[PDB]
Amino acid sequence: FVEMVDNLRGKSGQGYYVEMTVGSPPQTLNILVDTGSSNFAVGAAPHPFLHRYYQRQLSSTYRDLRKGVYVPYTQGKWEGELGTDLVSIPHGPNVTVRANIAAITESDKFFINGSNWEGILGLAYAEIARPDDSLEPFFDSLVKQTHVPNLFSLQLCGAASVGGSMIIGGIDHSLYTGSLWYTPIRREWYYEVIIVRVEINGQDLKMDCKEYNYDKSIVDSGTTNLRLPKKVFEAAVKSIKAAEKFPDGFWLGEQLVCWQANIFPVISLYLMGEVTNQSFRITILPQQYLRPVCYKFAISQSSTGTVMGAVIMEGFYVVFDRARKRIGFAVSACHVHDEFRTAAVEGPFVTLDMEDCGYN
Ligand SMILES: CN1C(=O)C[C@@](C)(CCc2ccccc2)N=C1N
Repeated sequence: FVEMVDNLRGKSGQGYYVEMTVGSPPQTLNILVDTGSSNFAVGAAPHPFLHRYYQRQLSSTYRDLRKGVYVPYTQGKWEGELGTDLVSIPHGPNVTVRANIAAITESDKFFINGSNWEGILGLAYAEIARPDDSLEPFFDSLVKQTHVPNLFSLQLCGAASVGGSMIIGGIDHSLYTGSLWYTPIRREWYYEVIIVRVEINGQDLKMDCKEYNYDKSIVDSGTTNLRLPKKVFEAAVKSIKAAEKFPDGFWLGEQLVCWQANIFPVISLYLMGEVTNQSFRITILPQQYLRPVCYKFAISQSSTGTVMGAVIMEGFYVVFDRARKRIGFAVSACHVHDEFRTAAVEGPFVTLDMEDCGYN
């Protein structure tokens, strides 16, 4: 799939985007790749931060759905008008599908000033689509209208500019080393998974595993940080500082920390495996959670559950195997390492009562 290799670009902190075309004749747009939502939504009016925007009036294949959507978040919000149109991915499979598109007509704290993308491709499931689950997500339309196999994979490489690969409909073995290990998608809404154990520096947190997934744990290409429930976060900071100059605000991501150009440990998440009582672990390095910015501590707290963002994903090739309701992780070919260590994916381990780790 050398076709699709290196089809992702971006800037540090501003997400990964893929080029797409919309409409007839095709309009080129850069589109944020987001496994944490399910709407395909594109700027459709000259907001001054945008390099480009969807112009429905130019498209002979546009169809108005005559319904608007209001989409607020914790930070920003956007509003738009729903329609369908023909959509392609030039450095993707060789097909053209009719898909839902939200023409964004008004937004606040959503688009990034200085960024080079103009829309968002929500790759998760219909259940969290707005305004509701009848609004078929793009990838569902893609698979339903073509012979493209029902899976995609992401290699996020993070270098100011970043690159990566989104292999649509398959897997490229050049993008990873060692073996793929799979964890069950617990429910098709977000890409939800279950953390059964957490280690730092090899020693374990010894918390009720339910604390790792309150009230969910997801895989999200649209988040930068590893985001942990507060309880989990504090223990992780304790263990990590243990492995100095520790201003409290820094851990709270309230301030920045500057060193000059090992006292930080590896971090292992054990994920629910495919077989009863079997799990595996993925291990990241400080090079994943210390983000060159004066590095920012890229582990943060949340109230939405655990989120495995780019801090987790830049260490791994991640396979979103929707056909088999599962997500695979393998050591990424592009991840940043030493001559001493690497990120790791290892198994099998024996972990009992894994179902109990899921909040409900
Ligand atoms: C974490 N997350 C959101 O808060 C909602 C969205 C839709 C925001 C995507 C976004 C927007 C601007 C910059 C980065 C990511 N997707 C997410 N995955």
